[PDB]
Amino acid sequence: MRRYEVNIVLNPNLDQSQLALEKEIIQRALENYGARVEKVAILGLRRLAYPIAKDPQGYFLWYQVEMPEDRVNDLARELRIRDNVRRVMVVKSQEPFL
Repeated sequence: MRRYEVNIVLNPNLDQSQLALEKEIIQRALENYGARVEKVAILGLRRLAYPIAKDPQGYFLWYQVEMPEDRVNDLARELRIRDNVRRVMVVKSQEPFL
């Protein structure tokens, strides 16, 4: 088990209903890949470093989790498979929230 920060960017054109579905799917994936979710943050809309899928903006989600390092890649791949997921970036926690 290692602590990571999971950064997810979603299609900025989703309605709160579709948004919720994606979050629920993300939650299931985290649990399925052995992650313990310690903190979740809904950051919202931000302008991307560069447009993805013709969209200059993205809806940001953040999670601090503890999970097996041998499952992180698989998790990221699982999340990226979603058509509405624009980007997935997992980084090792450097300054974890208590």
